[PDB]
Formats: sequence, C-alpha cells, structure tokens
Amino acid sequence: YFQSMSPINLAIVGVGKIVRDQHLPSIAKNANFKLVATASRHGTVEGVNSYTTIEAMLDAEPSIDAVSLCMPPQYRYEAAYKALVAGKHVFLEKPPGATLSEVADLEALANKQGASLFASWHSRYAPAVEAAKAFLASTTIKSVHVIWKEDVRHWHPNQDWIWQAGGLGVFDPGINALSIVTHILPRPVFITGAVLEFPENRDAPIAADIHFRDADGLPVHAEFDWRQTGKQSWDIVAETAAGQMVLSEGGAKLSIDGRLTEPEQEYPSLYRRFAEIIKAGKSDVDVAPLRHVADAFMLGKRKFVEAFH
Amino acid sequence: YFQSMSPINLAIVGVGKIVRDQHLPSIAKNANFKLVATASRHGTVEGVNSYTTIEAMLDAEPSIDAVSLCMPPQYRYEAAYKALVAGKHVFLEKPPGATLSEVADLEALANKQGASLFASWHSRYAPAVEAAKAFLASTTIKSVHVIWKEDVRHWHPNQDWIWQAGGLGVFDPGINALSIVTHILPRPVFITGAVLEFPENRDAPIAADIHFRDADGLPVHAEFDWRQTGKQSWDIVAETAAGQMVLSEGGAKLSIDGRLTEPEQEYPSLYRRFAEIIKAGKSDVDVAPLRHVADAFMLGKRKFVEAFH
Repeated sequence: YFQSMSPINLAIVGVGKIVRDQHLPSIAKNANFKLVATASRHGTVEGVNSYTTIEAMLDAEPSIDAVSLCMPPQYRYEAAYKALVAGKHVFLEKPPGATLSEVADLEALANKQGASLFASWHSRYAPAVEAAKAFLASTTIKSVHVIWKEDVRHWHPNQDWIWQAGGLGVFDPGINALSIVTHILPRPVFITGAVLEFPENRDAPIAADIHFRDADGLPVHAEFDWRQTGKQSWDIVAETAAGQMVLSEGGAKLSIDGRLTEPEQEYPSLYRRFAEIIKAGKSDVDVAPLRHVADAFMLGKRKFVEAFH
Repeated sequence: YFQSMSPINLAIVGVGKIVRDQHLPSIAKNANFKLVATASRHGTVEGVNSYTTIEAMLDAEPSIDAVSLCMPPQYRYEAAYKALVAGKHVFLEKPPGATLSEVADLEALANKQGASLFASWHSRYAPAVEAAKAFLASTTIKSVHVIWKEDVRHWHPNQDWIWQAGGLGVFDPGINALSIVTHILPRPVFITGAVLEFPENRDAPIAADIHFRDADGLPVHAEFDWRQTGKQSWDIVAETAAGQMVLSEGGAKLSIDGRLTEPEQEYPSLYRRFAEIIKAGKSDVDVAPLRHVADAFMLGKRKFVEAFH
C-alpha cells in the first residue's frame, strides 16, 4: 500500500551564484523539501521568512528539520555547529570544511545528535559517473590519467580568495576530479609524490602534478592546471583491458574505446541524496577528496614559477 | 582464580637508533611478548631468527601473531599491508604513515582482517601526561600556549631526509607536542591560521606559528622552532582558573601554579598499550596529530626566511 510523506522543512543559510543557479532551483523542484526560511545578512528570498542570523532563525522557526549551508568553508564551521547542536540535518557545500579536523569534529557532533550530516560533492553526481564506476568494476585497470586544465581568467576573474593561504588555489576546481576518482576507482589510492607550483604571490598554487598508487600499485597521474587558455579539459582517462574509458566534461560524457555511450543533474541528485540519508537516519561524509588535497600539500615539493596579475 | 596467558609472538621489521634504544629493550622486559623473528636487509638480532624480507619471514614463521614496524613512513605502507594481509597485529612507529590516505587504507584493511593496528605516539606516554589530562578535566581553561623549540644541529646533524618534500621539517619533532595536546585538551581543536617558514632549499619548513580553536573558541597558540640554539623548550602551558599548569620536558614534568608535582617510560607503556588492545581485539589509530600537521600544510602561509647548511 501507499506510504504518504510530509516534506522535510529546509532552511538555507548563505547567498551567491550557486545559491541562485543551483540550490534554490533544485529545491523548488524537490517535493521532499519545503523551504521554510533563509538566514543571511546578504539577501532574502521573496515570500520566504527571512532572518539575518542562523541563531535568530533556529529560535523563530522550530518546525525546521534541515539546513543547507552554502557559504565558503571559512565562515562555515560555526554555522554548521549551531545547526547540529539544534539537532538539524546539515547539507554542506564543497569542500565540507577549511580543515579536516573541523569536519571530523562536525561529524562527531552529528552522530551524537542523531542528525544527518552531508558533504556534498557535486561532480560526483555528474551524469556519466555511475556508468564509469560500474564499468571499471567489470574490467582490469592498467593506468589512470586525470586532466583538469582550465583558464583562471575565464572562470575566476579578479578574485582574491582563491589565492589566500587556505583558498586551495588550483585544488579548488581540482577537488572535483578527486571527488570523481575517489568514487570511480575500485580501490582507494594515496599520494606517492607531488609537485606544487606557486606564483610569487599568492600563497596558493596554480598547478600541480600528482602521482598516486593503490595497494596493487595501480598508477594514477593527475595534472591540474590553471593556465590552459586554449582547449578546456576536464577528463579522466583510464587505460583498461576492455579497453580504454574516457570520462570527460567533468563526469558528463563516457566513451568506451570510442563508442561514446543523459543531461547534467548534479544539484538535483545532491538533494535526492540528502532526502535519502535523512530518511535512512544516516550521515554521508566522505572526506577522501579533501584528504587527498591535504596530503598533496603536506607531501608536495613547493615549486616557484612567476607572478600572477 | 588465576588466568594463565602465553606470550604474543612478535616480529620486528626495521633497524636504527629507536630499534636499539627503545624497541628491543622494552620488548626484552615485556612478558606478554616473545620476540620470535626480525626482518631487515640492515641487521639482525643475536639468537633470534633473521630474514631479509617481511614476506620471507611471514612464510617461514607461522607462529607470528604481531609485528612492530620501525622503518620511516616512506617505506612503511607496503610492509604494514602484507602483515595485515597475513592477519598479524601491527605496531606502527610515529607518524603512522606518509599520508593520511595510506593510513585510512591500512586501518580499513585491519578491521576487515580482525587484526589490531596501532599508531604509536611515544610522547603521549611521557610520565606526567595523564595527570595533565585529569587536571584540565577538573578546571576551566582560558588559553593554551605550546612551546617546542630545539636546535636542529644538536638533534639532526647533517641529515637530508628531514628536508625532503614529505619529511615534515619542524613538524617531525612538532607532531609530538600535537600528540600530547590532542590527548590533554577536553575538546578537539582545529587550525584557524598558520604560518610556515621555509628555507630557500629545502622543501620542508624550519618553523611554524599555528593558531587553533575549539568549538567554545578556546585559543591555542603553537610555535615550533628549529633554531633555538640556547634554552631547550618542550612545553605546553595552559592558563587555567585553578590556576596555571605547565607541562614541560616533552610531557615529563608537571607544575600546577608552581607546586611541581615519575621516570620516563614511553616505549614500555606503548608495548603495554599494544598488548592491551590485542587482548581486547581492537585497534588504536588516532590520526588527530597527523591530521593537524596536514591541515597546517594546507592552510599555511608559506613564508621564506633564508638558506640552511
């Protein structure tokens, strides 16, 4: 027989491009959620109750069940903490925190409160991702090459944050490839060597060359480059004995040998995942891609290339 | 009534100073262990069966129950992996791996095999550590200052490894203070800002200034310095309202207010801990201090100071 379900009452904290282009539109389509409030000193949503602080909102809106926290990782611990302390489920934007320690702390808090915490990784939900995963599982794998090369100027015009110590530099778009690889490969990998290319100012890298291995010694090469002004590349190529998969366009398209076998629904699947784990009563906090970033910074030979303006 | 127990049959893999000064002597005193074999291309132990490779030893000595792996983190994954694959308990030297990812991998392997894995942190077992921990628990804490300043020249004469990318630089002795703080404090902390001081060659830092917070905003300041040629400092000072604790000499001595309240038994307690968790059927892999190191490298403003010879 049919089981009726009331919506999960959702609040949004934060504003910006991703909030307008991705969050709000996906929420509007998702019937398992009701958007009941927003909290921000930088904007409101027409016809939705608004508050300037997360504490003000948690006080005044006791019907809230969950919160999507859309700010950058810098400001984000404190807000995630109060939400979980209130017992709300929490949807974290990518990467899930500034440090791994903050995140492991938030995770412990969440378990203790029975609240579902979620590290979203949008790229992991790009439309050819699961078909790559299922493929690689039936097949034997030889090598893996990750190419993620894009032009800063085009995507991050005049921005300061990316270059702060902590801003991650090229790892900012790079963690997305990591969030795919981590899901796609059969076995976990680890960094074996890394080179990090910094400008003379600022305190964050422009390119990286990284090698990984798994336990069976499968080699993984990753190149991240923020100077690729020409052809845009977001691919992960795997030499297989069945016999060569290419996943391109940030996980969007899959060509087995050359037989190129759906449309981009990343944020809508994130919200499906969030609805899903709330109803299962679980968390989904995979830190593996942020862990790879931190390892790269810890192991990386710090190489200086020029200046950037 | 009395319960009799046979020894845990132990193998040692690796050689060096710590093997002679700490491991072997502690093993010799510990009746819960029997040293049955060694594996190394760099030395043997008189009257103990010797092998050149860990695989040779695991084949020929089926009575082995556990292994202490004493090599540096570089070589150490592969050996830890084969041991756990064999189903042996594993005692890892500090830090437990080169990367956090390798360690999380070894941990998963261990659980899957039912084998006890152990990240040893010797300094955590320094003789005033538990008295600090119990103190801070009954008390309210204001601030925490960590001073860990030592002269390289004295302790690491002419060594190359410490400066490799991956060698950790000053974080090598610094992770020991981290391994205390992590145990001593009531709540977990996280890095809020960090400065990392590199020489012009090599690829690893000489000093670090690091700030942390916990959830209640308790401030923690840490200074690590490898140029302190004068007074040797390994202290962690906590301003309390009961009313000021000093833990000095790498966790060895405790002065509450000035009432300075045992002798150094780090490795013997490590082996007690290892015997203990094997009999309980559990692992003890606290990565929190290595996690702090990786965070520091990921968040750190990379500052250049001079050259080093």
